[PDB]
Amino acid sequence: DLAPCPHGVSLRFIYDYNMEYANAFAKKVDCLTLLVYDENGNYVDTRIVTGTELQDENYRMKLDLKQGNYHFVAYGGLACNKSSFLMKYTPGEGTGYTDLQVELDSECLTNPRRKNLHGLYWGELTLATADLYSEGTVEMMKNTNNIRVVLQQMNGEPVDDKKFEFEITDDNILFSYDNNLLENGMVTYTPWAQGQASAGFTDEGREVVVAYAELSTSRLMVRDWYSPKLTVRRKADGVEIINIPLINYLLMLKSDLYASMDSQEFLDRESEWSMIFFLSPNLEWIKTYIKINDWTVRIN
Ligand SMILES: [Mg+2]
Ligand SMILES: [Mg+2]
Repeated sequence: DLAPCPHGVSLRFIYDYNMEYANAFAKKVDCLTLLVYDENGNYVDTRIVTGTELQDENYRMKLDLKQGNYHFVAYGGLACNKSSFLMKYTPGEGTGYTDLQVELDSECLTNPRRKNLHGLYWGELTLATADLYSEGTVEMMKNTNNIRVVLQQMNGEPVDDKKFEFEITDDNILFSYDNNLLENGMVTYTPWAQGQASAGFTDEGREVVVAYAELSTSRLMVRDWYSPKLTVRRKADGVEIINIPLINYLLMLKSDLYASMDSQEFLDRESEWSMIFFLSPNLEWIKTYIKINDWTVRIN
């Protein structure tokens, strides 16, 4: 032979932090950024994977490393050209584990062709190396969300989407190294898709036509420094018919169906949201019952 035994790690990347409690990494993460830090948190290396090998569930990242204990950080949706977020380093400050920040590219808030955000995934792992590579799994979570807002008349008469403006105000486009949100100033999300949809027919054979808006946002978190808002405004008179604390309303679904689940876990595991608001003939919101993810929730 020539050399001593190969040494390092062999990493598996999974995304099972969803409501199905099942790995969807192969079908959801198309680009991977893997960062290597030493035991003290100092930068060592970066590995970027954008190929078809990510669709293989048997995929492992073999890393030849000097004997030691390492901390690995994985990002999904940062590497390919479709990406909505950027790695951010503070000029003058280091490149270590605790110096990394990820921010949304501000052009995604306004460019209609970029409003529907590319999935952002994150996970980390501390793992010591071994002869013939130690095995470790980087368990990842999804940071982006899709919220479909529906306006439906209680009597079944149509709702014209063009009569309304839909917004989500939040302060959630800057992430620290530990994937927590950093206060960076309020942003306004507007719909990437808006129109009308069918909700079936009335007993009089009349089609029920609803208004919808799809909004794509960054991480939904319970925190004491920001209360994200969902706002629905009538264009003609500027009246805000809906103005609610979005996170509180979603957690009314958790309290009903997933009472033992952690609030943050629920906000992270679920990434596909839908909310139906019922309107009176004057197009005012009937503040009694709504639908969250097809489940009827009492507000008061
Ligand atoms: Mg990608
Ligand atoms: Mg989520």
